[PDB]
Amino acid sequence: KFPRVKNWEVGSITYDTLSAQAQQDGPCTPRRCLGSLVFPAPEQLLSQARDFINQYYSSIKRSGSQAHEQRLQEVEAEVAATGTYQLRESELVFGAKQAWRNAPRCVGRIQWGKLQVFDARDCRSAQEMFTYICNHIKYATNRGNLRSAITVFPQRCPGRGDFRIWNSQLVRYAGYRQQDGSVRGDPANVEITELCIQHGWTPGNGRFDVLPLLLQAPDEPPELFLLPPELVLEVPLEHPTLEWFAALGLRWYALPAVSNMLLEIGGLEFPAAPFSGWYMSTEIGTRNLCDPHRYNILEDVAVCMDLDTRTTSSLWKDKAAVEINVAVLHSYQLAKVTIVDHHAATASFMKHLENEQKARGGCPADWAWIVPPISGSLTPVFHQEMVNYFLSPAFRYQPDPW
Amino acid sequence: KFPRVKNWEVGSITYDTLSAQAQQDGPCTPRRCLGSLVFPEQLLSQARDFINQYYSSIKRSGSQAHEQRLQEVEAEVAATGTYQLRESELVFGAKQAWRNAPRCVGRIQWGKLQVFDARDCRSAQEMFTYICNHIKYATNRGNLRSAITVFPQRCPGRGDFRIWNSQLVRYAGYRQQDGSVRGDPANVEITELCIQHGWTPGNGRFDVLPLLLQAPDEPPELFLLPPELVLEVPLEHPTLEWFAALGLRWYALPAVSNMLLEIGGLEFPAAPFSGWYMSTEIGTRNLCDPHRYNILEDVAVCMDLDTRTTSSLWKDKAAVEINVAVLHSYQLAKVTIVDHHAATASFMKHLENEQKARGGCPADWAWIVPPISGSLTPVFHQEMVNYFLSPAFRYQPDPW
Ligand code: HEM
Ligand code: HEM
Ligand SMILES: Cc1cc(N)nc(COc2cc(CCN3CC(F)C3)cc(F)c2F)c1
Ligand SMILES: Cc1cc(N)nc(COc2cc(CCN3CC(F)C3)cc(F)c2F)c1
Ligand SMILES: C[C@H](O)[C@H](O)[C@H]1CNc2nc(N)[nH]c(=O)c2N1
Ligand SMILES: C[C@H](O)[C@H](O)[C@H]1CNc2nc(N)[nH]c(=O)c2N1
Ligand SMILES: [Ca+2]
Ligand SMILES: [Cl-]
Ligand SMILES: [Cl-]
Ligand SMILES: [Gd]
Ligand SMILES: [Gd]
Ligand SMILES: [Zn+2]
Repeated sequence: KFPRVKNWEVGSITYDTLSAQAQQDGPCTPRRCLGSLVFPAPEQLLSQARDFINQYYSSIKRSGSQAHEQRLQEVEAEVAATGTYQLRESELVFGAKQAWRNAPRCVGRIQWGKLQVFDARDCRSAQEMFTYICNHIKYATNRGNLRSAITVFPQRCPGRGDFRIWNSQLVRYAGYRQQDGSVRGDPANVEITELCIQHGWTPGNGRFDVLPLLLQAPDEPPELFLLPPELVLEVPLEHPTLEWFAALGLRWYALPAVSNMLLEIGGLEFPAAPFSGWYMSTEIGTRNLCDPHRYNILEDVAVCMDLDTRTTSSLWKDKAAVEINVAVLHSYQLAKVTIVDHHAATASFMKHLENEQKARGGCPADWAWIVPPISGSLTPVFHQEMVNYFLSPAFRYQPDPW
Repeated sequence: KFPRVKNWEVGSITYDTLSAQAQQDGPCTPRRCLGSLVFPEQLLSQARDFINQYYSSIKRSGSQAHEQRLQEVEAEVAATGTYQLRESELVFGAKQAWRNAPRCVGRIQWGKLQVFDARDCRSAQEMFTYICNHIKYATNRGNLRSAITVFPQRCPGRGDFRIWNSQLVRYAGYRQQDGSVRGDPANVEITELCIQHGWTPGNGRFDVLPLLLQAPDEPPELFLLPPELVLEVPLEHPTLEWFAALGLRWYALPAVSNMLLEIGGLEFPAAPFSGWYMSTEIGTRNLCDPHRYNILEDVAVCMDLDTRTTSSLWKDKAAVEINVAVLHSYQLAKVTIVDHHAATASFMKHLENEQKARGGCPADWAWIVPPISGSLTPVFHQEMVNYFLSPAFRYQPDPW
């Protein structure tokens, strides 16, 4: 039998048949589980390519057609003579959508079919590259009505270096390593901040300075491009009832755009392929503003709320953190920037799981990452047993280029 | 072979060298991770291994008292088919089985645990007497103390001592003719058993169930608990005066009565254990889970929150005040209670000690991180390795 999974809220029990098709292997063994750890050539090429082509031809219900036979023989031959192959434009669209769908740690996959694929595979420099990214940012932001998107730059090929985006996200706030060891700004970004300065960017001093982009064309040092201020939509944070909250001077950007993962499709690998959607409020509120190693505003909010911060059995931390999440959602709703709260996010996810069971008989999900970072057992995915495993196509972490 | 484990808030790295000695096999493979799932003569070799453990524990291994005990158990099994634990070994295996429990966040307490030897027990009324001493001793007027009572081990050819109740204190769950349930829905199966085995049903949301105790090769027997023995806490809020009127209450003693204990290849199908509650077990899981008392929307109504839009975070605002009411009510009543913040920071200190005592600590992240305010507690940011050491507590098939 396959793994029996159970919902503890309804009582229902499914079986994950899909997990059996897992090709690449993960970090657990029968002797110890490592599911909480953040970071765990022609014939392999041909078998990876073959499986993808079959997936494409399954999707459009043309399995076994003449075109399916022919595209396999086609791909077999280009690999035999070039050692590589090229994806058709429609295969590349299907692949990116499958990579999102396959991402165990994404709670937003109900959207996986509504994804706008920008082909940039004939990009030829860091300048053309920056251009493709401003077009992405412009399209996905859409003056606050967010639309998911991905720009696919050229594939890894033997002989040439990769395109790389050095920033982890397109929009990120500077993190200034202050002289006494602290940080003014986002501490997650002190490394990329240091690298930007060294490469010629003149920094500022705010807690919310937008970083410039370091873009790396093949075999070439990274280049510095500044984003146009009017392309970076930002939301000033205020509270529906706590009027002093606005004086804190808090801002966050509209667009979450992950720029440093690698997209892998039918064995081909795309080092640079920024994708974006919209935020879940708890990523801004709890994670980005309350993590102790992030902006870490939680105690200061609480004191202004006049909460007894001297004993945890008042649950001041939880009262303050709830209020920072109210402010985030209310400020996005105000500025008319798309955003979703962790209750709708996770209940749409439960709608994704049920479809995936019908569609594929399984859905790779990382429980520790799908459960939101506040109010876990309040949401429905808490009581949902989940099976984690690796499908291709896929987004993958990759080394920092430097 | 030595799993690197990181703390992301701090940036500290340690390696778990203890996972190499993992006795049994978990549910996971290189192909698929199943951590999230809730339920995932060679006797001589388990018993040999536990004894080296024990004598190493007390700084006198391979020595004189070691080899005596070895050829002791050997002859015991060769003459019987099982063997008998020394009292001190029983005490030590009791604490180890708690200390090895990967899902327990309270393991900072594993040193202080009162073991009650009841392996000289026969008859359900004898069971019932051992049990009420436990309850009395562990309640201790509200200053809770940790304890386990060990009933006679499994042995070949013979029946078994089973407590049919999942916990020693459990509220009744009456399936209604409208479909739903009055009381604790978790307990619909045990409550029907109590009626089927003689008990006269109450009809309240907090009717304490009787005890169905089973002695080898006889049916189980009803055993009602003296009401002065089951310390309960009426729930009220420090500032919301209506809250008291909701009539909520919970019990003082978390006491688990359905797990099996395993020591040196020996298995004890009855061995109940008890400590004190973490607040989020009461406030968030038992009162707020959709399939338990499910009180969130009622508390929210009373606070005049907006319940037709998820983004007002009414579920969160309600849950917090419910948890605040739990903490206030236990403190007011001088019953031991611990909040998830204090608990989780103590569990860090347990991880950090155990890193020096044994070089690691089996921990199940999904069950260590509390069900409210996850990322606000420091265990959220701690990578964890889950494996199975022995001795241990285990789940076991229901007796019927
Ligand atoms: C449209 C709305 C979307 C929402 C609400 C959403 C939500 C989320 C959240 C909350 C996470 C966990 C993030 C963290 O805490 O680090 C995540 C992870 C992830 N998302 Fe989504 N996402 C969306 C769109 C997308 C798109 C469009 C893609 C790719 C085309 C994508 C791919 C991924 C991947 C690969 C991860 C895993 C990264 C990691 O392990 O940190 N997501 N998503
Ligand atoms: C004294 C303070 C204690 C605290 C604060 C505490 C807290 C907790 C919590 C919150 C859990 C997770 C709830 C769950 O399992 O769903 C748990 C599980 C557990 N604890 Fe503790 N506990 C304490 C004492 C004990 C004692 C005295 C023992 C045994 C002698 C023990 C052994 C276990 C076991 C075996 C489990 C879960 C088994 C499983 O689900 O696989 N704990 N505890
Ligand atoms: C498209 C999209 C929409 C949305 N709402 N959120 C995301 C965040 O995804 C990622 C988020 C992070 C940040 C790392 N994490 C640890 C910290 F706590 C956040 C890395 C990464 F590699 C991701 F992919 C993406
Ligand atoms: C001694 C002690 C103290 C304390 N504070 N909590 C406990 C929890 O005991 C257990 C509780 C449960 C219940 C299952 N889960 C669903 C609900 F969410 C808890 C299972 C289990 F296997 C346990 F072991 C024990
Ligand atoms: C150590 C731990 O696994 C790590 O902090 C994880 C836990 N789960 C998470 N889940 C999400 N969605 N995002 C995260 O950053 C994390 N962090
Ligand atoms: C499906 C999932 O494994 C299940 O809800 C788990 C999650 N974490 C938990 N954590 C604790 N402490 N108790 C639980 O019952 C659970 N349940
Ligand atoms: Ca061609
Ligand atoms: Cl982010
Ligand atoms: Cl409980
Ligand atoms: Gd106000
Ligand atoms: Gd009122
Ligand atoms: Zn695992």
